[PDB]
Amino acid sequence: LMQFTLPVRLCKEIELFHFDIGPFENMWPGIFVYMVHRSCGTSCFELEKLCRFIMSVKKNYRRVPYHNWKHAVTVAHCMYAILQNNHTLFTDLERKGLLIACLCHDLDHRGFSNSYLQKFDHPLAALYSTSTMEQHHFSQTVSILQLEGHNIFSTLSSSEYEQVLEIIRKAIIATDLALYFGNRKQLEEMYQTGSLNLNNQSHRDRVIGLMMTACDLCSVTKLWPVTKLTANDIYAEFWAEGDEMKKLGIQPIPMMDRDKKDEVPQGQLGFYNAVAIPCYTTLTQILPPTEPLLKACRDNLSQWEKVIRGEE
Ligand SMILES: CN1NCC(C(=O)N2CCC2)=C1C(=O)NCCc1nc(-c2ccccc2)nn1C
Ligand SMILES: [Mg+2]
Ligand SMILES: [Zn+2]
Repeated sequence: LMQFTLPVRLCKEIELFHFDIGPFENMWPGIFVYMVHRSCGTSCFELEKLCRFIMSVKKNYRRVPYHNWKHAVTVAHCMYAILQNNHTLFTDLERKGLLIACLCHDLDHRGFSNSYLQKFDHPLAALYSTSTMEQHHFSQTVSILQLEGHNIFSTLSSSEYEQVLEIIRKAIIATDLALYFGNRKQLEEMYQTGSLNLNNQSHRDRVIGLMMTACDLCSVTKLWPVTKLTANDIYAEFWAEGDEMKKLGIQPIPMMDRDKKDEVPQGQLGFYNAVAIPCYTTLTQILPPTEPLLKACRDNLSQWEKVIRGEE
């Protein structure tokens, strides 16, 4: 009979797509449990097992500027908002799996791209030739699920358990942005030719994949000061990777070169036009109640255009 309850401002604003989880790290576990209880049920998980899983998940995120515990909870919250605005579209197992997938999707991230691991010749690049970090994040999720007292799915049948772990594997792999372009083109063609079918499992997979991209990129759907300050954390990682590329004797791409800071605003416009806007446009076509994400992304594109015009 033990609910989590949040203060009034958080209780109202957590329901909105643009919610920022705030700088009080100690409230993030409670925020997550709150979201599971409302999006899944107070019966989905044994509270003591869920609490122990969340805290081991936190321990296995590193102290990097962007790909950290705050990012994990932020991406889970965007998924909560999508699930709560599309009540009847998702199965019981999907509601269970997807918040967990989001919390776990960047486990043990080091702040480097798949490219850098391949050029450094990191051991993970030999074990997983494509989607290198994302296969590692899924591997870290299964490890934590198998620690004593951490199996939050213990009440599922053997076949349901296999199905949830397959939802999580696919959802985590889909956060490889290299895979996003092709997934979105197929979804665009399917929706427009009217072949899109939510009883087709391979179609559900693609739609859940696009949801993962949308949640993963959700800093672009926040209030402008959140968007702008999150971008600083993103580039702090990229520029450290650029420095490490120069240490291997390789000129990084400009996105990762701190000498080319001046070009960030134009790089943001390219990213909004080539990745974010098309992501939230297709998502809105498939799931109309996600429209607020697209509207917020377009507002932030317009703020980056003001930056370029020297209006800020
Ligand atoms: C907001 N965001 N969410 C996620 C995300 C992203 O890529 N993730 C991969 C791991 C996180 C971004 C983001 O900002 N990406 C950079 C966009 C960009 N900057 C530049 C650039 C900058 C300066 C000089 C020259 C080029 N080019 N481009 C294309
Ligand atoms: Mg990732
Ligand atoms: Zn991520």
